[PDB]
Amino acid sequence: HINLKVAGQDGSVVQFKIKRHTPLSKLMKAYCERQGLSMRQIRFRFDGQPINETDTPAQLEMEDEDTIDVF
Amino acid sequence: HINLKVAGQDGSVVQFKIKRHTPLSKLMKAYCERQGLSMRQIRFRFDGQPINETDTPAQLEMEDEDTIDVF
Amino acid sequence: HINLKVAGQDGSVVQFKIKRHTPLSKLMKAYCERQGLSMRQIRFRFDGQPINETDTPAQLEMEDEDTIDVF
Amino acid sequence: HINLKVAGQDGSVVQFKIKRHTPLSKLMKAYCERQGLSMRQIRFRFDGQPINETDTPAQLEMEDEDTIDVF
Repeated sequence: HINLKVAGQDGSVVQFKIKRHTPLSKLMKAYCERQGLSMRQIRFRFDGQPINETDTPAQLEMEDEDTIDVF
Repeated sequence: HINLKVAGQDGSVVQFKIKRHTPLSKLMKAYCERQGLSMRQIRFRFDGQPINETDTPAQLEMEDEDTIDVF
Repeated sequence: HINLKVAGQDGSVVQFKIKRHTPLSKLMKAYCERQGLSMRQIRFRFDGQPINETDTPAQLEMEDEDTIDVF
Repeated sequence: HINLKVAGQDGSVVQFKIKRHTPLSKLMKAYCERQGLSMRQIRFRFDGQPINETDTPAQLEMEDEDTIDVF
């Protein structure tokens, strides 16, 4: 796995573990579930790019300890 | 203290601090409390071994930044 | 940003990111929000000192990976 | 004080002065009062984030001549 941080605009940083070729939708759904949030209300970006349902960390060239931003 | 990660099957990683000779039941109860989960519904393992109420990190030979798995 | 840990007496460690000259009240309010807790019920300390509304990490001489204690 | 602009979707830009640790609710109420508008009908955002009653310009990392958006 690689470790990723999910950072909210409030400064919250939540941690996930994901394999490099696993879709990030696994993480996004988990984050929504754990944070009591809805995919209706939030969106995720990496390095300014929206993350789509089938994007994987490897396709987005993410590395251990990288941060995904939530808006 | 040593720092331990508690990893869910959804990829969530939550962090705890615990002293080496303190029972891990301290951590398990805290995790359930913070995650809104019940000891009825989940169980914790380290390196494939179930964690019992009085097991300590030292008895289970845990080290800083080790991961406990939740199922 | 610098990364700060917020540690509860139950051993929970939650992570925040904050800029050095931004008031820590940003973090305290976020922690309360994310943890479902109230500023009525809890207080935050760093190195034994209460944290006030306008105190910044730089004024309190905090560094990356320092811990704020909640009581 | 810092100077802030409040921009409507019609392109109107109205100016306020506020101290960095004063809640922005001071400004929001003033804007509603001066513009003949109601907090029922409008909401304020900064950099895509909703502004809450006790948020201060310092907590939201606002600077002189920044713009708050009204919707």
